[PDB]
Amino acid sequence: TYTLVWKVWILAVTLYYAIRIPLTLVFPSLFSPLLPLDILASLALIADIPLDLAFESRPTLLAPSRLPDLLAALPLDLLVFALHLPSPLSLLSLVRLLKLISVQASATAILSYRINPALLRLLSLVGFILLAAHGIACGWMSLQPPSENPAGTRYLSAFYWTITTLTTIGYGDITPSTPTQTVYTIVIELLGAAMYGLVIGNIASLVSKLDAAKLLHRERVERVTAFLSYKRISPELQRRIIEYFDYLWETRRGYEEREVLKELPHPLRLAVAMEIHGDVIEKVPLFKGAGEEFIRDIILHLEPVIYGPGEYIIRAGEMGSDVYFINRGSVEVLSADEKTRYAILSEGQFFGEMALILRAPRTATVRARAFCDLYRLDKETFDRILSRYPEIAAQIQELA
Amino acid sequence: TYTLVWKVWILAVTLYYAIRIPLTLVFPSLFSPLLPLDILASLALIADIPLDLAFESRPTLLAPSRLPDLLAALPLDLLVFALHLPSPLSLLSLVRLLKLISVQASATAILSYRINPALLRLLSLVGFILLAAHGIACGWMSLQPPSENPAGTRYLSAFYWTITTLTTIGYGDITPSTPTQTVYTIVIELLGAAMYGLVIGNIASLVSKLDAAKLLHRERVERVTAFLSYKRISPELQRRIIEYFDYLWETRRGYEEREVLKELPHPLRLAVAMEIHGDVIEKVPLFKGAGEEFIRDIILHLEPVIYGPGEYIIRAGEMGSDVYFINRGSVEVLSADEKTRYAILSEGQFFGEMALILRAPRTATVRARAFCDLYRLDKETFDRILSRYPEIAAQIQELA
Amino acid sequence: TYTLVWKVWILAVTLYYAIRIPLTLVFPSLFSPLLPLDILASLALIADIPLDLAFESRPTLLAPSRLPDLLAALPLDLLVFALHLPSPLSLLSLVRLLKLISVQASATAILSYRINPALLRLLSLVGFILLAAHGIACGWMSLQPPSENPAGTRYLSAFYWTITTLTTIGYGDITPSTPTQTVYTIVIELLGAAMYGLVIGNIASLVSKLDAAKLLHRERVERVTAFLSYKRISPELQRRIIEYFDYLWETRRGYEEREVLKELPHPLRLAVAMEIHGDVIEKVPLFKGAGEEFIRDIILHLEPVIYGPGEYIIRAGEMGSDVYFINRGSVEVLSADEKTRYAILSEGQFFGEMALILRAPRTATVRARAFCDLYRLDKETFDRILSRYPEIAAQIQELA
Amino acid sequence: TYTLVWKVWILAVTLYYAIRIPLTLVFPSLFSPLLPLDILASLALIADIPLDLAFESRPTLLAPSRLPDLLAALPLDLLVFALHLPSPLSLLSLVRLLKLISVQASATAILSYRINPALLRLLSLVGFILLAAHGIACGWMSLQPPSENPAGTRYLSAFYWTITTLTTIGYGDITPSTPTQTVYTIVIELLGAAMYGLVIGNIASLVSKLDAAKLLHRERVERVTAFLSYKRISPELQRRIIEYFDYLWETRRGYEEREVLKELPHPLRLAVAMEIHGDVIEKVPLFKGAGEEFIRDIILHLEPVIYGPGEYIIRAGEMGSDVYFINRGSVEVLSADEKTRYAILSEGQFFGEMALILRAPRTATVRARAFCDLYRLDKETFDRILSRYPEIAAQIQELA
Ligand SMILES: Nc1ncnc2c1ncn2[C@@H]1O[C@@H]2COP(=O)(O)O[C@H]2[C@H]1O
Ligand SMILES: Nc1ncnc2c1ncn2[C@@H]1O[C@@H]2COP(=O)(O)O[C@H]2[C@H]1O
Ligand SMILES: Nc1ncnc2c1ncn2[C@@H]1O[C@@H]2COP(=O)(O)O[C@H]2[C@H]1O
Ligand SMILES: Nc1ncnc2c1ncn2[C@@H]1O[C@@H]2COP(=O)(O)O[C@H]2[C@H]1O
Repeated sequence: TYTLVWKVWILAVTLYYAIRIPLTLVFPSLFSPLLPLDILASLALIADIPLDLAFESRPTLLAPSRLPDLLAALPLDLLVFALHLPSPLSLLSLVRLLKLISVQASATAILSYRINPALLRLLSLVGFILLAAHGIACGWMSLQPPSENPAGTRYLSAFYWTITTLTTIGYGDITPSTPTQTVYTIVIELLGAAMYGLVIGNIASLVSKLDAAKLLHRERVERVTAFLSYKRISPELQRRIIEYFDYLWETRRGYEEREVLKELPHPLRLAVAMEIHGDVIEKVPLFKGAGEEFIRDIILHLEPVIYGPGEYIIRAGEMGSDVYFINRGSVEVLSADEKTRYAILSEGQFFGEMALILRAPRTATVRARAFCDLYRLDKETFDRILSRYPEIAAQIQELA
Repeated sequence: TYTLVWKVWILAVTLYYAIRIPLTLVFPSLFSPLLPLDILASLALIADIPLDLAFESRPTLLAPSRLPDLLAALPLDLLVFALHLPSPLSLLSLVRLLKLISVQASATAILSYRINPALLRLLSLVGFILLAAHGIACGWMSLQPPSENPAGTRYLSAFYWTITTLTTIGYGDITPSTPTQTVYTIVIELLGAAMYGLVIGNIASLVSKLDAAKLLHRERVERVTAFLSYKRISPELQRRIIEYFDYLWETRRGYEEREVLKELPHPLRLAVAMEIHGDVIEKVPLFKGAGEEFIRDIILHLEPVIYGPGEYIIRAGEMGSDVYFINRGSVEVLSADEKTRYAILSEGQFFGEMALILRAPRTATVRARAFCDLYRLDKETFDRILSRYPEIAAQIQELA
Repeated sequence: TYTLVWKVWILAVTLYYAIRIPLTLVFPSLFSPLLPLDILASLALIADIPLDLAFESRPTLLAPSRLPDLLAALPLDLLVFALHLPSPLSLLSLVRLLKLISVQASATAILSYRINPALLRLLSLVGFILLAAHGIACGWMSLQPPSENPAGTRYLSAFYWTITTLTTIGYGDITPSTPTQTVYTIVIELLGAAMYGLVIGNIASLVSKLDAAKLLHRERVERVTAFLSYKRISPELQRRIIEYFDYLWETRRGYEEREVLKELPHPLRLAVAMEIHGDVIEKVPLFKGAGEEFIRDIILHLEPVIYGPGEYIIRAGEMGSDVYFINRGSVEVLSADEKTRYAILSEGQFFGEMALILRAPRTATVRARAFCDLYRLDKETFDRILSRYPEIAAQIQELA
Repeated sequence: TYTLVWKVWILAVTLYYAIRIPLTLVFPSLFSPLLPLDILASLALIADIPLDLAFESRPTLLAPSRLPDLLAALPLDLLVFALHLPSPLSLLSLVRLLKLISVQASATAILSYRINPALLRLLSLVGFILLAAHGIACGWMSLQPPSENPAGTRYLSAFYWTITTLTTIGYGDITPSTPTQTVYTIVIELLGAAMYGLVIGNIASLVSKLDAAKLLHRERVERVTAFLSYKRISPELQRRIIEYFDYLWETRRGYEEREVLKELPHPLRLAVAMEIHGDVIEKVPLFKGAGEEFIRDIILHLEPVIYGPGEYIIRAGEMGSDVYFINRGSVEVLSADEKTRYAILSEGQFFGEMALILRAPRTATVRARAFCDLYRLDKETFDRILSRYPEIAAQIQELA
């Protein structure tokens, strides 16, 4: 979109002015050579203040917002330079630099999504500090005694001084020699201390948030381990729990499915649940013929559970009541004595369907081959769901 | 209220003393010219210590509170200056400056609401640092060898030194030349390091809290996106969820209605719910004649839900049971084959009323035109509510 | 307890050694004058390593813990000073200073309750930095060329240099002149940068936690206000909600009773609930004769609710079901037309008792005079409680 | 595993290059003496870029990942040194140093578990800063005027300058004398300010997280104490609650069992619950003969509760319904008048079994000897469990 290109162009124009205005205040002879750009740049500025009125909600000129735009659109710089009027009034040429805050707001709004906000604020602060350093170096030159030194070396020395002061390094090889330079130095010292404190605070804020997920996982694991140590839990079970948390981190950054899915609204939660359990519940022979309404109601009630390697999901002879769907990993179905393996079931398969229709003991043992992500449906909830689908209840009773 | 103006006046008086007392300790000749203000200022102080006793709960003189007020109300400064007594005892003139902490407490209490507390602490620290810098410059002058330099240049040099030290820039063009100046320099170096660390910590605390809502939204979105990536969700559904979160941010800063309304007490929650659902439930033909008690009970149980563009709220033939109220956005009511559009419903309208009275299949499909903020009422909860209003139950049964 | 006094004495002894050992390494002549204290101090140290074995669980000598104690109990300093052996081996005299970490652990454990842990860590760091500054000044003197300067001025200059370096101020009036002094300066510069970064981090951590309750209240209020602004809530209701939050802050720091009471175990929660509702439920005529078991069961189920000024708690003719207990504030009981006031009820009184026994409409309107802290008991929960006390149910039915 | 040893070897090789390359750029004569190591080191690098392809998922050469590895595997350094080609093109020899970020990633991945991530980032930053300081000192030497000074003293002076600048101490005894040195100084000043801000931010982040559990406990206790102070709770009950929180901290760091056990999945939660309640529920005479299924169902529903010293768990004559299992601490069973002690029960014992079968009043009072960790089973939940085990219900009814 060309409007963003216009905003980038105005970024360039305001940077042009932030560079040129103090550098022209210290070197008046620089005015006329760059005059054809100045009229070009100022025109662009007068082009902007009516433009964004068509985008602010895609005319509150009396509000504090849009005040720096119009205040910085006045051709004060041209008049000040042309009139060669005295410096104490010439300083009003800087009023155009108030466009900087509006340009910062625009850049923040057009980079508010691709860039971390803390990093965006840090980068904006760094750019502002570089521009302020340029301005402060120009002021330092303006207070320096006249000399035959080339303008480039003068600017280099002033920028060296201002960087030495703002960074608080303070070599002191360049120091104020006059009372006005001393007052200016005091002001710049306070400003540099504030700017460097802002830099440090922004960096601290940025870096304190980097490992949020990993630090949350670590605090969770330490809490659990300390509590289990208090309860005198044996180290084997503690090792199994530690490796469970290792699995949870390496697979899904320690996030709980139960808590993540609550952050979605019901239509999106239903879409996600239908996506994850794709055809796994619509391939079950118990309710192949069921309507999609019953399928949706079943899908919304599946509870995620993770079983570790070798953990028993079902033991033969237990008065079980739950059916399980394998979302990831694999399980072995074993005899009641576990001396022989009836089957291996893998991702996309299911077991325990008999518990939903009958109330009989479990036919065979089920044991996880490794870390299995499974979904559990309780017969209590299955009956609750059947309570509102009499046709499906009749179908399943006929099957039973 | 004039009491706040009195507190501002005492702010001015304590700033007057914090400036004058060390500057008089270094320039005794400054005493008499400002004497008519001093008696004016000290009187104001003796006017204060009985005054706030009428406001402290709107007389605990033995408590640590109100101790700095009375301790700083003693006319020690006048006696010390008048007696021209020796400097080691003259330093007791500074006891009046203990009013500063009480004035800071007062300013914090009268600006505790309009101003962010972290920013308020930062500003108080900055003011304290400026006053301390003035005092330290006065001490530096007090340890300097006598000279014919004008008092203004002496103060400027001392303030330059103390600012250079406190900001930790340390040019070193002004350095202690005597052992007493060296001890003073060491003390001031430690104090300046502590003050600048306090400044940096306050700035870091302030800036780490700026984007709390945006950072919470970002961490939520990253958690959800990472989890959906683990579940191998298709990118179309991920895009729909991302645009849902974009809508949630751009409309309501990512806040959950369900969680915001829990932070209000029941009377205020009821007032808010009655305000939002204004006449939308009192215009429904199903219960036009119902009493306001039933209306309130219904209003408290409406559940907010957001549907994205093109999402199906109701599909024809479904065994639906919920009525929906459109709080924002618009929906289209479509035929069972969706090849024709029966109607468009907008903000303030409702659909699905038949499900509450009957138990019949849905007559027509309902699909969101865009992001719709809707309120859902389940027939289970509607029946729960009807259980306590037999007259309304009879009315609705007669309608059915 | 005298054991804490012993630990304070050993604090004094370890500070004595941390001062003396480097100062004796630079001034050997200081050894013999303080020898009678040294044997006194070292004896105290050899007295400690068997003592705390009786307190460590109120003998794991092979563990890393208690290793610095025994390692710092060896009389190495006495031998090094007496042998006047060469400096590269004389540096082993510093091994006694390893008592510092054990003394820091002891001080942290005996001040872990009266003092904020972050402030405790900051103070420990500051003390360690002062001791390290003393040691570094001694090293700087040890690398300085011999001179006739008095020892006091030499120490003052070295301490000035080390404070100037550690605080990163860096005047540079004292600088290394030799390669060994340059290497030492580099090491001390890195150490000072690390120490000052530690100071800044500790201060930032301390100050970022100061206003936790106030910042939580502010973020809550901003969230609620922003959400209500999105919902287009009228400014009058917003003002009422703002003043409700103001009341909540000024009374109880914004804490929710419902959430605070969940942080207590059941016996303590019951004790607190019995304390708050003291005789208010045991004075009700409905169940004066009830046993204390029923009283406890009733007391555990009272729900706190806050009503704002002028809010209607009960309106005449409503099909109400709740009884209310006034814990603070006062309410007015008014006629059905509100044109006359039947009564005013205050702290410790109750209203709405008829709703529990009968099912009749409310006899009169109840309206809050100001912010009232009330407790609500629902007839549904009252019936649940009566279900387990048949005698009390019979009593209340006889009353009805 | 030898692969980790290979990664450590490549750590050594990349450190070798990061040291040698700039030091050879400033001292070309250093090239040939270390040439037999260079060919040895570069070979190792060309050995790596095919190796990790077998481990990246235990070949995406077009991705940004693995780009620095191949870019840093080119023998550019050998050619640049052998060709003695001009310095502006010789600077390309540094391209090999891009191996540093890959080595940092590898070290982070192989130390991501034993080391706190914040501390790991801080240590990596410190190492990077030391290497950068070496490089910057080499650049400073490269811009220095030729002199007869020994290379060691030149390097020492350059390293002194760069450490003085990066730490922001800034003595200023060594300062740029030429415009190119001034530009280099400005760049290094900005880089050092950024690096020191990074150090401070990392330290602040690290130290702000140290006392997370203790600070959470303190904020909990302050919240509870403030709320109880508002409710005008008597100081005796407040003292009992404070000592309860002291017990909770000293035993289990203030963690709630109810919340810790929710962070485990159902199989691990069941394993932990079976471990804690080991034989305590399988020794009860009420259900000695019960199957392990009923035992598991009972075990999952035990609620933890802590009773303070002297607190009454059961009072004689109460219409109680709960059985209690002593996990830690001890209780006394006392007569109805409490004038005699029937028994003392300790860890691993139980009381209140009669309430589960009968509905009779409590036979005797039970009072905690000290802080008791107990588990409560309610008859309501016991009946819920019995509802699914008819055989056990028949057994317990026969016992009753
Ligand atoms: N031969 C088999 N092959 C595969 N799965 C089986 C086999 N026998 C039993 N199962 C599954 O093992 C489950 C154990 O619990 P159920 O008896 O409830 O339901 C059983 C089936 O889902
Ligand atoms: N012609 C129509 N115009 C507007 N709304 C309709 C029309 N026909 C059906 N509806 C609404 O569409 C809803 C679909 O669900 P119901 O059958 O429960 O209730 C239906 C009405 O609320
Ligand atoms: N004359 C009165 N004086 C005090 N309280 C009253 C009076 N009349 C009614 N009430 C109280 O007002 C309440 C309004 O609700 P109820 O009818 O449930 O119960 C009523 C009593 O608790
Ligand atoms: N003599 C006793 N010795 C040990 N425990 C007892 C004794 N008498 C009663 N109890 C226990 O005290 C409990 C008090 O509550 P119950 O009557 O429910 O169950 C009682 C038994 O568990």
